[PDB]
Amino acid sequence: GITRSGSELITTLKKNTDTEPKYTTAVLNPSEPGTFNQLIKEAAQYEKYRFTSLRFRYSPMSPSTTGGKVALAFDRDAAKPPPNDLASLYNIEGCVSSVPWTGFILTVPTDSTDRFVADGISDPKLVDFGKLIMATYGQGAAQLGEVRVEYTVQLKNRTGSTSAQIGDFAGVKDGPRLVSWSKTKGTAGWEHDCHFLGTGNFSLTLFYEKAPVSGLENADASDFSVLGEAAAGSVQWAGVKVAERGQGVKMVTTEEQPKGKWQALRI
Amino acid sequence: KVTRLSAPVALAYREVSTQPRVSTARDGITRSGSELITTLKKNTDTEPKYTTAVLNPSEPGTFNQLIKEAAQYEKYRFTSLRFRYSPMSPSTTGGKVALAFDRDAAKPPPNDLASLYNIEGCVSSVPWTGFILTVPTDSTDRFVADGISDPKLVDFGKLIMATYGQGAAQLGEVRVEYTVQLKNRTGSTSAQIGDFAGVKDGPRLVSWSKTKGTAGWEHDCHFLGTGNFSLTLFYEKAPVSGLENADASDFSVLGEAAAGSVQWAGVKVAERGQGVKMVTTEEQPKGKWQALRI
Amino acid sequence: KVTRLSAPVALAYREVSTQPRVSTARDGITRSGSELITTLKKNTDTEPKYTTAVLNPSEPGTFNQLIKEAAQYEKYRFTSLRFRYSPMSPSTTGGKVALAFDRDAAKPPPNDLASLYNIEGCVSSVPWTGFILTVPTDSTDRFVADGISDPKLVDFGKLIMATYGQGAAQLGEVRVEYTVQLKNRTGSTSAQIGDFAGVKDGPRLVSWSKTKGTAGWEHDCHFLGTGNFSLTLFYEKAPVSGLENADASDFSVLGEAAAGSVQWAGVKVAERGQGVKMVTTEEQPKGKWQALRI
Repeated sequence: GITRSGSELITTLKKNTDTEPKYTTAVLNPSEPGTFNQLIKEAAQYEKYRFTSLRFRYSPMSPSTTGGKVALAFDRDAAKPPPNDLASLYNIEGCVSSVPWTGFILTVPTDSTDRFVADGISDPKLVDFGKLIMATYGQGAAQLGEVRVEYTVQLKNRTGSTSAQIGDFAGVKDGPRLVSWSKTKGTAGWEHDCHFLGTGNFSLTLFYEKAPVSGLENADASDFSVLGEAAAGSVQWAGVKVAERGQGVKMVTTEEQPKGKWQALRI
Repeated sequence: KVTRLSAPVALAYREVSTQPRVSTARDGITRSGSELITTLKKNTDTEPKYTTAVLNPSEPGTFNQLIKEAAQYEKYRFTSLRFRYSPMSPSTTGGKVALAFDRDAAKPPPNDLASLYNIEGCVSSVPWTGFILTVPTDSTDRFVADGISDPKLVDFGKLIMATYGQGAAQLGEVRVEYTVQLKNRTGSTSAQIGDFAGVKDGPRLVSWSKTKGTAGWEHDCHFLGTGNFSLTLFYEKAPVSGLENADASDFSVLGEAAAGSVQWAGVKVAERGQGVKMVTTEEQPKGKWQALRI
Repeated sequence: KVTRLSAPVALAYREVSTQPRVSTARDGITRSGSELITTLKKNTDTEPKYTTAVLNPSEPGTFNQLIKEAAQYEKYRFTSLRFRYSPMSPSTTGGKVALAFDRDAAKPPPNDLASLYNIEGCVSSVPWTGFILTVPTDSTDRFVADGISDPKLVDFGKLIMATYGQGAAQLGEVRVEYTVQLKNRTGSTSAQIGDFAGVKDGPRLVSWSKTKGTAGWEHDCHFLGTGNFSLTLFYEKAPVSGLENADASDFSVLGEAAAGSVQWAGVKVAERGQGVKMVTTEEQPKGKWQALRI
């Protein structure tokens, strides 16, 4: 084995001037960028880990003239519906929400079993502890604060590999059959779907034939870079910068599914 | 007290996650609190406004984690139980957050304060601070509700909480510090199944409600027990209505009407015997139902 | 042994009425036997004939008084358990009363003796005497059936009993001397409610059976757990049939057919996964049901 130590800043939160919290539950595993954009680059050479240190601080950068709460407590079982309701939240360890005008920390009893990261899929339970959570309920106005993850990991067994990703459609069917980060659904009335399952800035590159409707548009997205035609048989490219998990981008070509091909590298 | 005081802009607390503790045979088991009973919500108005919540080993609207170990017993205790206004909202907000229990856990809250401010409990404070509440608990082997009954011989009394203010916020939260005694070994429950057979009915497997009808068919769908429930049930000629309610707590119907369908609701009662009803003709035969407590 | 022996005309015993005993938290409770598992009935024939009865904390056909305190736990023990042939029938009658358990509590009894007389247990004797039976019990935290499963990973194995004779009588009776360990605090059960919604179904509240169908509508009504149960359920277009059964134990149907009715049955299974079925058309939508273990 090798090791590490934290320094990440896992997404924020945003007002809530409402009477029911509202959660951003973020998942924890050596490779889940939506929780590690700087360490998901050294787990492409190993498989298994540790944790020995990891805590989340509500940095505190917003005056007191604002208030409410900012729940923040982890639940091993990093996967299952957040509740819907507080008490529900306020009953699951973690413990610790405080107001937004102060500086709090959060800590987690970490174990000691040689768990494996996801070069997929699996089951969200045998591969990673559990997701994190964060709610905040208030009404007085502000852009609360930010947090990270204080940690120290153990990456046993020397491996090495990974990426995102080339995924072609075959007139009858498709083809994602070589590491993901996006799911490509379509919404009928052809207008389509071009998605994510992972989080970070990417380098798209791809797909083609009948350069129709459009292409490479985007919606719940981060920066876009398209240097293509349209193509009616062309080539294309873009750089995303996402937001929280699952942000989407899309084309526009007819009616019913066959096309060409693509490849999505993470970067 | 004297001189110096710091009413901070902000004050706040940090509560955790109560993990539970328990005893031999002697003729009983036990417990300890950790629940968080609903909140409150502003009140930027000049008259309080109450959420009165009922107390009994099985009334989820006051225990979502202990109403799962009273399906094997019947009778209890209390030895410890207090409610804290956790305090998670700055001082730039204010008013009051009344909070005092009344044995007689069932009867109209008043309408007015003084009325409230005259019934022990005592203790409201402002929303920017952390307060606690405590209750003189007795010592009689009382029974939980595998129904219905009477809201008085089966459970101490409901709790209350008001808050009157106008400066803006989502005040705080509370729970129930407790330690119970669950004698007599029993075991059973859920949401009770009771079918009507065209000639007659059928409640013949543990209660909490009595189903009377008032002629001019408009009907009756009742309780003998007290707490939050999970209804689930009954059907055939989906008539008139169904699942309406009157002296009731929250209702949840996710059915048709049905003229042959299926249905569901969650109650949150008030004091003993609150009622809900259908509407289907004239003279009694129907279908079936099952009422689990929860 | 030697010389003298008195095979009395009559011998008989006098058993009472076992009142029960129990332990802290540590992570478990306990028990002790006193049940009387079905008898046997003549056999004035030359090939035994078996009543094989299955063993698991919840399989009433082997526990009618303890299948009421496993609706709050899941896992067990055994530390003590033996079956006695009480002896209440004169010697003017005779034959044998085989009686020996086989861990692998599920598999066809044979057909033949030697077959039986080759599987431990050991111990049959004549009907005019008082015998006992005992079992080497293990030590693995096994789970009871809130269903179905597999009859092997959830319970040791069924018991057996044969008797072959011809001289006339109503032999005797037996029970199960035991002491159990019920770890992990759970709590729930009954007979599981699982509805089909025209588009889909609904098993979404604790199992013991999987409901598959075999095309050519003739259908499927199954198990994942093992013991005697209390069915109760489902309905609308009372077609084909209903509640038939095949790899099953005793059936009790007190329904119509129904074309919109109501129904009920008591199973007594065999080893894991035995099946029962209806008969209604072609392609899946129906009504609803609930399967309590008992």
